[PDB]
Amino acid sequence: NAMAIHVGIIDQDPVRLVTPLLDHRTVSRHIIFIGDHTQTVIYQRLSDVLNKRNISTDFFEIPAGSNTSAIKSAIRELAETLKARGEEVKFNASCGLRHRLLSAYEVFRSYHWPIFVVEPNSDCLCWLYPEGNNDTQVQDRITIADYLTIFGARGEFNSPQLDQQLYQLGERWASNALELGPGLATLNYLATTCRKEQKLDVELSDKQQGYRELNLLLSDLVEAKIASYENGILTFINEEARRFANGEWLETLVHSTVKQIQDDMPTIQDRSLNVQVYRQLGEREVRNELDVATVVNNKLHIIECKTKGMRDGDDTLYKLESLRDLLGGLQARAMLVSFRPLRHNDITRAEDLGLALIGPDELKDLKTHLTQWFKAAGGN
Ligand SMILES: [Mg+2]
Repeated sequence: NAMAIHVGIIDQDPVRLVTPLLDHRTVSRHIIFIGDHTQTVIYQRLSDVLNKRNISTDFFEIPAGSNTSAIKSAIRELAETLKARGEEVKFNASCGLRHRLLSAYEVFRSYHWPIFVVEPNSDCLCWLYPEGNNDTQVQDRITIADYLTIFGARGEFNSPQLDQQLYQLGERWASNALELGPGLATLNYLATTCRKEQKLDVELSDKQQGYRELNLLLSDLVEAKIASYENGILTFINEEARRFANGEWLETLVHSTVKQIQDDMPTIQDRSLNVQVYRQLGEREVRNELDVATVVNNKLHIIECKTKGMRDGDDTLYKLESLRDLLGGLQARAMLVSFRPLRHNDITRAEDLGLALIGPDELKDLKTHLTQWFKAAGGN
């Protein structure tokens, strides 16, 4: 209980030093992170997440050079103080540069303290010493919010009859996506006119009033009781209905589908819609939005939804991959869900970058393709 502690080596992706302490089966409620002076900030972030849970933390600084007899010396001093107290040390060897990792391993192994690693792909906690201990699957407890904090960012986060109408409307549009293509573009332009004018009504031109697919859409809005359409005037009942017709329908559907899959897939441990993400650089800031964000098997999964086509020096896929890396580190995964067809360029490019895709053809199987993507996270 009180004497049980973890020791871990900070690196640039230290999530696997936190997830063992969040697992309800772990006795230890204290960890000492070993790092160099420039990793104080990573320490502070790690501590924000763990301290929230009343898990306590300390930072023990090794010298920053590559001299390993000096590292082993610093760590043996630490070990000897821990040994003198009767601390029941467990060494989490999941993280850290290999020179520091193996120096700490030598020291801790000589004290006969248990040593384990979370294999990042399987998420299994594996006992390196003593091999007799039983490996377990790390529980899935960390949130998106915690994930962002760890990686130096901060997120800002967010009926029943309305929700179901918005859900079923999305299903219809997703499953007839190619049929509805052009019409949803015109609806997007109409919703955008309302947005720019700050109103919920818009008069259609006579040409717009004769468009076949648009009219299919207008009458869906009407049946769903989220707009009225009378004498060429389209009125949304509210801003959320206007945003929905503007194109937020697809991310709403994806969020709603993830929530359905999660009822039977406990590895999906967190989910959110339109997370605002902030990162400070001195006085400056970079702001991003995550259309649907999840954590699954302790790995951050981001889904970008597009309802318009990709340009043409397009940045969508380079940017998505870049967010993935920077917000969830090496195990993070990302998907683009696209209402419009994807050019082969962008397909080949998504493959090159390791980004998953769901296009219009597969939108009628959204729930299955999403399940498959989430199963591939492991953890079951
Ligand atoms: Mg290394």
